Amino acid sequence: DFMKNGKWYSDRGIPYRRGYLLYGPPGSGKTSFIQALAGELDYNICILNLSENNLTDDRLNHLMNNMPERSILLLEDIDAASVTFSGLLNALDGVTSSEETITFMTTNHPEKLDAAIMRPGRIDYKVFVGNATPYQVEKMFMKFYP
Amino acid sequence: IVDLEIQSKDKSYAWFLTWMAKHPQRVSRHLSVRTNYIQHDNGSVSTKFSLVPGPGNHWIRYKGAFILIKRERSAKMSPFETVTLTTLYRDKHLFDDILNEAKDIALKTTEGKTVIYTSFGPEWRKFGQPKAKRMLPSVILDSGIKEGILDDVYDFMKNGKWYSDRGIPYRRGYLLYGPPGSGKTSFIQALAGELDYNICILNLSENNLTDDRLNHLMNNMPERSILLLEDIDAASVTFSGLLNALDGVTSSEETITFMTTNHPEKLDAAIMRPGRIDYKVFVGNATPYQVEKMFMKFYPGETDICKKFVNSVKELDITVSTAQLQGLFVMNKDAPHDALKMVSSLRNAN
Amino acid sequence: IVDLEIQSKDKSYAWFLTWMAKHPQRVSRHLSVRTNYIQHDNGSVSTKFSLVP
Ligand SMILES: Nc1ncnc2c1ncn2[C@@H]1O[C@H](COP(=O)(O)OP(=O)(O)OP(O)(O)=S)[C@@H](O)[C@H]1O
Ligand SMILES: Nc1ncnc2c1ncn2[C@@H]1O[C@H](COP(=O)(O)OP(=O)(O)OP(O)(O)=S)[C@@H](O)[C@H]1O
Repeated sequence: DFMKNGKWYSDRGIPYRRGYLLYGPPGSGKTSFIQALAGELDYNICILNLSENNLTDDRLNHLMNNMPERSILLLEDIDAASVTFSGLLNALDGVTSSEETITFMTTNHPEKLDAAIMRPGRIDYKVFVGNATPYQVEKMFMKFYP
Repeated sequence: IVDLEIQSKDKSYAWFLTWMAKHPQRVSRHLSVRTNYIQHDNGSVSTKFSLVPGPGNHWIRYKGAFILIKRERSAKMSPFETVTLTTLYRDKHLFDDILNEAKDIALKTTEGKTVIYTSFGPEWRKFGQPKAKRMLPSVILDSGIKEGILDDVYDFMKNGKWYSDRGIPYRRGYLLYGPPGSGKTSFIQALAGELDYNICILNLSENNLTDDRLNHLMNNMPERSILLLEDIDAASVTFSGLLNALDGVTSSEETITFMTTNHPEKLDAAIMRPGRIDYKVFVGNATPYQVEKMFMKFYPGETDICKKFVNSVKELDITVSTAQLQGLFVMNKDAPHDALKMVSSLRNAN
Repeated sequence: IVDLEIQSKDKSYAWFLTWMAKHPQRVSRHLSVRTNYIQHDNGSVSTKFSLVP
């Protein structure tokens, strides 16, 4: 729906940018699902590590603005947080924020994240990739033992 | 018998390069390649290229004048490093003409857009391609806030000499404090687009920033621009240096600055002085007026459905933000009934 | 038969540059460009330039 409705965002003056969050326990299939969705859309993942010390706010903004086309931004363990909190917030949703980009975030400790980062404008969709459930167990068994 | 000119690292430099590139009488003896992806809307996407001229000697027959051009880099280059352009001919009465045509090409691109400038050392530069204007009616705020701010800004811009005659610095500062996702920065964008000004975003938490660099940046801003300080409560810059820069001897003139916070309580009294922050506005959470007008914006014509939606929102008794409403309407795109059904989703936050 | 002088990074340096710039007998064989915005008060605003030597 987001990818198809391109002009609809512009006609109503919204930034054509969306962000997804997949929070859950470890080994729940989060990053695997990121890989699979990127493959399904034929997009290229642009992994980014914010805990990188040499990273700076200007470098961050340039990187998120000069991404290769047909790509998905990935921020594994966004709860880890030279980058600044305000700089990150403005980069995700702000004047310097880019356009026509999809970003995916993952955590095991969503409680650490504040309210501003979890704003709908920055994290539009949030999903709980929880532990295994009987449906998941059954379907995994069929996958491995058809 | 011949005359020449040099320029490097200047506003006209890129304008000049674009003007040379488009020109059909180019006799470029050295070429380059610029690869780019072409998007055929949602129909398809493919990759293409453009043979930008390379460094070396190039001839142009500009309306009866055989002009030679020379592009060369410094010893090295992608950190900033000087690149210069030269142009050779006897008569200069076509020189300014070429420069004006390059200006026109530059103006064409920045027609319905708002340029954004960023701080890189003691001077600014454009950040990325320009973005389309965020028209003010798209920005839904509480009653009278937008009108009051616009009236204040127009009064300030128009009354230029009045400040000087009475010995006041012709500089004004606005503050928009409120919860996240309340439309602050969106309103900044919209006002900048309405005035046709260019935002010069500045991050003070930047460690490499210094007081002298700060003063130079706020004094060498491009004209017809608005300074923006997102999250001024974040605070190598010094408190006294910032205070003097905003309102002090070294402070510039004929500038408009906008500040935003979610924690105005952190700010001290001196920074909130009227001379530095003349106007302060509370961009609070959504109110029934804002909810209604947002619904009309996203679902025009749906009046009764709006009435039921606002009644349900009131009955929910939640401190819903404007961005939450935008997200809900985006989920239920062109589906007012679905938005009414999912109205209960706003209550949850985690 | 001829005499000379040097100066660099001095109070008179910029003063000297301005004096050379205004002078009408300049035979400047090398030129530059200085772009600046001209404000016609509140009536209008436009961008112009000056070919500094
Ligand atoms: N839902 C799932 N579907 C398929 N394979 C899964 C799933 N969950 C776990 N796995 C397998 O177990 C591995 C661990 O899960 P991952 O998705 O790699 O990590 P994750 O904990 O889900 O998220 P992060 O970002 O790695 S903490 C995967 O690489 C798969 O081999
Ligand atoms: N009053 C509003 N009018 C229009 N759109 C709004 C409004 N409030 C929120 N939005 C939407 O939700 C997003 C979040 O609001 P923003 O204005 O970007 O952030 P803000 O929290 O208001 O201020 P900062 O500086 O980002 S903390 C906007 O980009 C719009 O898409």
